[PDB]
Amino acid sequence: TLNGGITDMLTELANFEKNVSQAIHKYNAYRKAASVIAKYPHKIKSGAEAKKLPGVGTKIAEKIDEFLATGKLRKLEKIRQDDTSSSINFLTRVSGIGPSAARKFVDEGIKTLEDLRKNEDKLNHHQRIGLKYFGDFEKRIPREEMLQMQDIVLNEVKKVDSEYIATVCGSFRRGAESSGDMDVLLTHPSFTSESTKQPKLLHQVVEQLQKVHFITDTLSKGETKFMGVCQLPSKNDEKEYPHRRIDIRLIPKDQYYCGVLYFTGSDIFNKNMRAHALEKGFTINEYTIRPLGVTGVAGEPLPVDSEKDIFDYIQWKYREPKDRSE
DNA sequence: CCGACGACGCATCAGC
DNA sequence: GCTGATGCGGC
DNA sequence: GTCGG
Ligand SMILES: [Cl-]
Ligand SMILES: [Cl-]
Ligand SMILES: [Cl-]
Ligand SMILES: [Mg+2]
Ligand SMILES: [Mg+2]
Ligand code: NA
Ligand code: NA
Ligand code: NA
Repeated sequence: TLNGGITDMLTELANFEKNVSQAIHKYNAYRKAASVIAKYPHKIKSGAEAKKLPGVGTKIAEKIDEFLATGKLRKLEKIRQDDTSSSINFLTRVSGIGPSAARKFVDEGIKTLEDLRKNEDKLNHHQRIGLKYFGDFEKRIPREEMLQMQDIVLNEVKKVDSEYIATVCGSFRRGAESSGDMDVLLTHPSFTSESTKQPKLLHQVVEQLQKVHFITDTLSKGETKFMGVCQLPSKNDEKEYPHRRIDIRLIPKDQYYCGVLYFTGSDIFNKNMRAHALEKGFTINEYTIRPLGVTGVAGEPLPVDSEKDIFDYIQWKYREPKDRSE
């Protein structure tokens, strides 16, 4: 955290642009600059030094100079004092409330946590669950609890069908000492890119986890993606664990490596790697890597038998998951 | 200067 | 009911 | 907001 003041300032600017300005490219620009600075191994002494990094331009260089001279950014100081901006930013912290819903609520006079509770009827299902667990979802998950959660999910999946394979991805797979949520990649031999030989493959797993009272709520659920809420069991007389967000993604079994690359992230790492793929003439999603033709149209999927195969196609040296936390 | 900026699943809505 | 656009979320 | 061409 050599440059934690700068990266915090850039992250706050990113959030302002996404949530208030609804300027998604500015949001991504600030996040990229924050990420490149976060891994820079020197204490930054000037904006000129920072501008040498890719994704830091003139405007962020000037802001870094102001921050270094004064410890503050007047632009952020004024945003912080604006009631409407501060309220919009706050409401987007609820899962299911984005920039559009947050501005609409603020325009209707709903701008605090009590305001939301009072106006529960104006919320959709996802937003209602996000409000119910607002406090819990703000908490990080210690890796020791992530290991307990992994044990439950893998064993309950095994009880449904021994041929499922469940892999915990996200920051957990990158080795993080704490996680914001639990990301589970799921495969089953009956679901490939060639055919689906069993229905309800994801449903059966979700239902088993609900039956043992691990999954407590559902935010959204389809044939291949579940987004919901779970909770570790606690012992007699012990305070309950916080409720936690859980995502489960069923991926065709023959596309596991593209899937686990996607679901390991980080999100900024994925954006950087997919952008590099484009520059190299490929496109990467969670299923395939495909070459681009002269017209720019994606061709047929290329053979992939490891995460490293994907790095090799785009001429990147392999990066272990722990070195992908951008 | 200017186009491009990763890719996509699920919920919700408009329009038919 | 469907299709397509949009919001929000995931990494 | 940044950048490659
Ligand atoms: Cl500040
Ligand atoms: Cl694959
Ligand atoms: Cl595909
Ligand atoms: Mg996660
Ligand atoms: Mg995340
Ligand atoms: Na730069
Ligand atoms: Na939100
Ligand atoms: Na997640």
